[PDB]
Amino acid sequence: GSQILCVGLVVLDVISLVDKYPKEDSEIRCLSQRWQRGGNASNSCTVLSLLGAPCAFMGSMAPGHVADFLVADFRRRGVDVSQVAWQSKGDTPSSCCIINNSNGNRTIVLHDTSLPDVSATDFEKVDLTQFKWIHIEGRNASEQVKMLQRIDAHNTRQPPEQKIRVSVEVEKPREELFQLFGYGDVVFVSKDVAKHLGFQSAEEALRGLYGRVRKGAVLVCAWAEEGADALGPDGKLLHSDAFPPPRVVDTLGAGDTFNASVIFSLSQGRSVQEALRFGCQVAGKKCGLQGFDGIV
Amino acid sequence: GLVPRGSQILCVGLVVLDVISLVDKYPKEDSEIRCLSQRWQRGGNASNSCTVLSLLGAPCAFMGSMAPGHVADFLVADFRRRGVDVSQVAWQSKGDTPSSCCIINNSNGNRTIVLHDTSLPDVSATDFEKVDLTQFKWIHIEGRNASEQVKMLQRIDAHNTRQPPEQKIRVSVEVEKPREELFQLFGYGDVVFVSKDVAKHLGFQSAEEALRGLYGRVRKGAVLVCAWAEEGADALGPDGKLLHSDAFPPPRVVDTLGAGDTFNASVIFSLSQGRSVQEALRFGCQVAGKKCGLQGFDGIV
Ligand SMILES: C[C@H]1[C@H](O)CN1c1nc(N2C[C@@H]3[C@@H](CO)[C@@H]3C2)cc(C(F)(F)F)c1C#N
Ligand SMILES: C[C@H]1[C@H](O)CN1c1nc(N2C[C@@H]3[C@@H](CO)[C@@H]3C2)cc(C(F)(F)F)c1C#N
Repeated sequence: GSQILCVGLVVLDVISLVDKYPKEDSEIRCLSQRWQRGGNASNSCTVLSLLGAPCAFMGSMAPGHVADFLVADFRRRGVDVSQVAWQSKGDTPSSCCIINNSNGNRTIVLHDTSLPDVSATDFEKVDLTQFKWIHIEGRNASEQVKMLQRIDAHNTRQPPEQKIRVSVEVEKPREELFQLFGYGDVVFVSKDVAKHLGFQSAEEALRGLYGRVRKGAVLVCAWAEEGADALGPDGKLLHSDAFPPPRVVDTLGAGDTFNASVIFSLSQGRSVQEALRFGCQVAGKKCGLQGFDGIV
Repeated sequence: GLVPRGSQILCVGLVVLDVISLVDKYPKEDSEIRCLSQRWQRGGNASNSCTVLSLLGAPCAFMGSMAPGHVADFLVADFRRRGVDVSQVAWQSKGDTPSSCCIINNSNGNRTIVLHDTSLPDVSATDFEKVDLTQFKWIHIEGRNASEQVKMLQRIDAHNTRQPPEQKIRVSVEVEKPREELFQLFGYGDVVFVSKDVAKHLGFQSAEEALRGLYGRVRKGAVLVCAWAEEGADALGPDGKLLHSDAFPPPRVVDTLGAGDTFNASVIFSLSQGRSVQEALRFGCQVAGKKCGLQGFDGIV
C-alpha cells in the first residue's frame, strides 16, 4: 500500500516555443525546441515523483527508439514502469506542441497511432496490494469500467485502512466516458467537458453533475485561471483561487499537475479544501516554468 | 572504412527533421486537435541532394552540423537507410539538431511552418580545414554562412591549384535564399545554381532574364543554372549560349517537396559523369519531373 498508480497515455511531445502563435499559411521561426514525455497519466506520474510520492505508470507502448526515450525519462524520474502494456502492433503516439512564449498558451496536434489501449485483461494481471491510490485517465470507458469493478471487488475484501482510493479523470467531451462519473472516490471533470454539457462555471458544473457520481464521492472541476471547485456528499461547494505566476510561460500539463497534486494531497490525509488549494498552487507554479523542473 | 581517392560527391549544408501533420482544419490557439496523418522526414537541401545522389548510384557524403541526441539518431539512421556517408558530420556540443513543424490543411492545401531554431552552429571554415579532400571528386555547397563558406571555397581552389586537371575537385554552389550575404557565393564554383525565388526577389521575371542579368557575377568559365519549376530550366556558360530544357511533368503531381534538390543532385550527377551542360539540364528536369509524381524519393530511378 505504498504506490500511486496512474493508468492512461504516454505520448512524445515535440515542443516548439514561439514568440507569437503562427497565422495559417505563414512561415515563422521558433525560439527553442525540446522533447518532453507527455500524456495525462504520464505527466501526473512526473508531478507525483517530484512531490515525493512512489508512483507507477500503466499504459501502452510499442518497442522502439521513442519508447526508449520515454522509458529512460520515466526511469530518470523514479517512475515504476513494470506495469507498461508492451504492444506488438502500432507506433507510440507523438504530438506537435506549439507553446506561445508571450502567454504560455499551448496548442497540440496529436498523432494517435491507434496503439491498443490497456485492457481489463491487462489490468487483471496487476498486483493491487502495492497501491494505496489508483488514478484512471478516461479513454476506453467500457474496458476501464471493468478495471474499476475489479478495484471495488478487492476493497470489498479489505479492512477500511487497507482500501485502495480511486480517482477518475473525464477530460474529453466523449459520451462513452460519462459512465466513468459513477466510479471512484474522486472524479475530475475538465472545464471543456463542463462547457460541452452547457455549464458556464465550475459551480454550475458541480451542481449539475453531482447526481452522476457514486455515494460519498468528491466531484472536482478546475476552471483554469478562475481557480478550482470541489463538491462532496455534505453538499458544500469548496473553492480555491488560482495561483497565477506573474508571467505565464508554459501551460502544457497544467491540468495534469493539478490532478496529481490534488491526488497527492488527499493521499497524505489532507482535507478536500487543502487539496484543492495545493492543486492550484502547484498548477500555478508550473505555468511559470518550462516543463516540470522546479515545481517543488 | 576505406573510401577510394576522388570517388565521392560531398554536399555541405542543412539537415533537418521535418514533422509533417495533415489536419482537417487549422488548429485554433490553445486547442488540442487530432491530425489525419503525421510523418517524420529528413529534410534540408544538401541532405535531400545526398538522398538523390545515392539513388542515382553515386557514392556521396554529407557534411553538416548535428548535436548528439534522439533527433540526430533518427536523421543519422535515415541518411544510412539512403546509403549516405555521414563520417564528415560536424558534431556540436551546443545547440539543438534542427527540427521543423509543418501543418498541412487538408481542406485547402495550405502549409503553415514553424521553422527550426537557430541555436546550432553552422559548419565553419576551421571545421572544413580538418577535412582530407582527396576522397571527393565534386563538392556542392548549399549557401548558408556565406563568409565562412567563401573560405571553404578558397581552400578547394588552393587544393586544385596543385592538382593535375584530372584530379581537380569540381565545385557547385546553391544560392536558394534571398539573403544579400549569399550573393558573394556567385563568384565561386564551376556550377552556380540560383533559385526561381532568388531570381524573382532580384526583380527577374524568367530564367532567361535571371541568367543574363546575373552571369556577370560568376567566375571565369562558370555555368549559371536556373530551374523555373514547370517552365523548365536554363543554363548559361562562358560561350554566351542560353541552354534550355522543358520540364517533364508527371501524369499526376503528388509531391513537389525536394524537386529543386532532385534537379540540383541530377545536374551535378550528370556533369560528374562527363555529360554536357545541355544533357545535364535535360536529365535534371527528367528526374525532378519523375520525383513530382512520387511521394518522397523512392522510385525516382
Ligand atoms: C488547473 C487550474 C486550476 O484551476 C488553477 N489552474 C490553472 N490552470 C491554467 N490553465 C488550465 C489549462 C491549461 C492547459 O493544460 C490551460 C491554462 C492556468 C493557470 C494560470 F493562472 F497559472 F495561468 C492556473 C493556475 N493557477
Ligand atoms: C526543378 C524544376 C525544373 O525546372 C523542372 N522542375 C520541376 N519543378 C516543379 N516544381 C518546383 C517547385 C516545387 C515547390 O517545392 C514547385 C514545383 C514542378 C515540376 C513539374 F512539372 F513536374 F510539375 C518540375 C518538372 N519537371
